[PDB]
Amino acid sequence: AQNITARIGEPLVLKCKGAPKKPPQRLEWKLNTGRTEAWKVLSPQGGGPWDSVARVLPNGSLFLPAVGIQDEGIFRCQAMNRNGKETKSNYRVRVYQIPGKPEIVDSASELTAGVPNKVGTCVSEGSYPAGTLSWHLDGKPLVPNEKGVSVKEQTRRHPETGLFTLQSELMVTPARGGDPRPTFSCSFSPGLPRHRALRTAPIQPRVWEPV
Amino acid sequence: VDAQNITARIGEPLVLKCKGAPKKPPQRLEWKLNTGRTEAWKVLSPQGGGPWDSVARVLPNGSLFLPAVGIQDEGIFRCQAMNRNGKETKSNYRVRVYQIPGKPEIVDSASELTAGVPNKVGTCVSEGSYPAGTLSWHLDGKPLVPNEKGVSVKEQTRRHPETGLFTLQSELMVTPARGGDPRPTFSCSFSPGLPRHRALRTAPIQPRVWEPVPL
DNA sequence: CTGCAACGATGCTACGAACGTG
DNA sequence: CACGTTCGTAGCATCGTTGCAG
Repeated sequence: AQNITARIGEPLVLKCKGAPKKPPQRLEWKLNTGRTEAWKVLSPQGGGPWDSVARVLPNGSLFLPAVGIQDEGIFRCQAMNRNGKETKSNYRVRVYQIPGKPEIVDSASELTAGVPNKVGTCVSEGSYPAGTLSWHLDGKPLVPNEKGVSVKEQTRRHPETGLFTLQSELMVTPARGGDPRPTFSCSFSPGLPRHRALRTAPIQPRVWEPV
Repeated sequence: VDAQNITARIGEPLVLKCKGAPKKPPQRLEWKLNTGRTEAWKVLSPQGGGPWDSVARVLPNGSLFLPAVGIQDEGIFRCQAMNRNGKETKSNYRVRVYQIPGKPEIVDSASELTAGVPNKVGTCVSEGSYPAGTLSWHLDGKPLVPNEKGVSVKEQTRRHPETGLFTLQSELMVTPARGGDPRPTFSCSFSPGLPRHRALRTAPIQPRVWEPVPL
């Protein structure tokens, strides 16, 4: 199966392989997507609510005016050149939606060495698939469980759209003697490596001194 | 024109981009196109709703969509969208199309022809070509130019009134120079307007050149 | 059995959109 | 607010493969 990808809201056109470009042709589009109760077979004329979702073109190609999470699925076209010539096209469909730029909330202006502080919560909105969130300090990324470094993360799918919202709250115990003017950022690393990662603006709180 | 050029094969779907438009509805944009089907200027909307919904329908993402092209679809296509706000963007498209005829055929081809005089060598025929395109003769693989040394071509173009397509015929006759190649090779080559594609050649003919009985 | 042709697949380049900077 | 740079996306071209005919 040939792997495929496109942006939600975008049109989609699947080429039927080995099939007459002009009608009438003998061919079958059978697919299973989030819009299907089972394998669904759409005909040359097609019919039903499916004409508003995915339709067969006079040239034998299947088409979707707007693709959505609901459409991730399997698409197979078994077609008849003339008779009995037969070739079968096979596609595997992943989709995606680029979320709004990441934001740190509840970020710290000041913080104190030797113990934990709330650095902030990096928050992404409107992503599919969900993807990952990471943090970095002055150019380099950070890992939990190492030298008092932890994370409280979560993911939530907006009911209407089906997209995702990821929260990541950063917390660290600053070494005493370190960088008093440190810069932190968060980055959204998408599930499908379609685009490069997106990074929040930095935060440069001031490390202060206990007694 | 500010119009960019687009060229498509007949029968295939085309999709035109609306520059700087909302990717999801609701969107404000309206297409304008004067072509074969449009009486003058047809304006199309994201809602569509006319008889054009089975022909030209604006997609949810703003682009213009044609299920399969046809000759009548040749013309200019423009869009006006508003990037909110109030940013506003344009598109100018010239769209032409084409069809490719079957491999040209030869007919009425001389069994053998004789020198020192004109001869009916035959006729090339190409059907289903668009735009019209042309038929060029080649002797041995080298061009044959009319008006020059007994070389003549009786030519026509017949447009199928229904398919709006072209049936082509080119009849070549030649006066061979006495004492020429006794087994010369003719071919015929159809060519279209742009490098929209390559050239199609007819299976050659290798007639026998017989000399005139002495007087 | 061999050659030629057509179709499909991949790679490349150019055009447009976005993002950041001054 | 504008200009300029970069990423992303889309189209054209190239090459290889498979099919078909001689």
